[PDB]
Amino acid sequence: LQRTLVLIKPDAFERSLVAEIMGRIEKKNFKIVSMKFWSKAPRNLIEQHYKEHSEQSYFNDNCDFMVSGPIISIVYEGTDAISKIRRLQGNTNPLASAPGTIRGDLANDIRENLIHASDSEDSAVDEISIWFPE
Amino acid sequence: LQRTLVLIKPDAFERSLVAEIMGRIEKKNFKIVSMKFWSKAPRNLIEQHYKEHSEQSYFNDNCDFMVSGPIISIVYEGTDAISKIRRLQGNTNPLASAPGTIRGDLANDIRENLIHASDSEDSAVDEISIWFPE
Ligand SMILES: Nc1nc2c(ncn2[C@@H]2O[C@H](COP(=O)(O)OP(=O)(O)O)[C@@H](O)[C@H]2O)c(=O)[nH]1
Ligand SMILES: Nc1nc2c(ncn2[C@@H]2O[C@H](COP(=O)(O)OP(=O)(O)O)[C@@H](O)[C@H]2O)c(=O)[nH]1
Ligand SMILES: [Mg+2]
Ligand SMILES: [Mg+2]
Repeated sequence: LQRTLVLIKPDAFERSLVAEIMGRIEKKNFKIVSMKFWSKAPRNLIEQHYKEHSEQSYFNDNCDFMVSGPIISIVYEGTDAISKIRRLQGNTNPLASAPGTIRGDLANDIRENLIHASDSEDSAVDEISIWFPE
Repeated sequence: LQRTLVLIKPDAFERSLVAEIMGRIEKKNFKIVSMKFWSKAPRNLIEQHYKEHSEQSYFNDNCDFMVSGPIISIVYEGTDAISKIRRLQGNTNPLASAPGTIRGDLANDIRENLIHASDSEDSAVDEISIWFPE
């Protein structure tokens, strides 16, 4: 059993895709362990979440996008949940994300890509503690 | 603009219909304003939520059901949200709920009926204050 951190991004809200995204994960039989709705996440939180990208040219624009609307943070639990949810999510790059994946079916941009999911056990622990410090 | 309180009930988690239900409200263009996941709601909030029914024969069994699994409490905002979401919800009695409604399509029991929605302006204020004391 593993736990992974998922963010539903502001573009899901703008486009009314929140349920569509959550439903894909729900249909694969992952269970919600914690969940938090943010009318607007604090920029500091976003900066921490993306600390590993701080030197990338897109860092600030991505932070702006991530505070541009609401977010839902969710901790999902299930056997190999981290890798499995990453496969459902689909690749970041719109030239690569596979039809059948969340990004492959629904996302058309490298930034506005609807959903974050932890990429490893090490980052899951980190991200979960950022969004759910308790 | 109005705000209404919705509970996603434990039978929705059991039957994996959480997204399906939230999705119907999202497609109607209502906006999440607050949201909290409860792994198990405290008995006292449930009894206060249903205080109107405290002397009814079904009170204890209903309360028991409502703590039998997780729930999500959500505040939705929109023009005439209270009456419109109630219309989406459908009649408590499965002999009466209309196809096209949440309960008409999905519920088959007077108690395990998937969703709560505030029935009036006054009850919405009260229920919001219970679940989001803030
Ligand atoms: N390569 C790239 N990444 C971007 C850009 N703009 C924003 N990002 C964001 O940086 C976030 C974190 O990147 P990464 O860990 O590689 O992607 P993810 O795990 O698939 O979300 C991604 O979700 C992108 O939204 C861009 O212009 N180029
Ligand atoms: N067994 C039983 N349970 C009931 C009955 N009426 C209401 N309940 C339960 O009490 C909850 C609140 O009832 P009510 O406000 O009338 O219905 P609602 O607004 O449609 O949820 C319902 O969701 C049912 O679980 C009934 O006639 N029999
Ligand atoms: Mg990443
Ligand atoms: Mg009622």
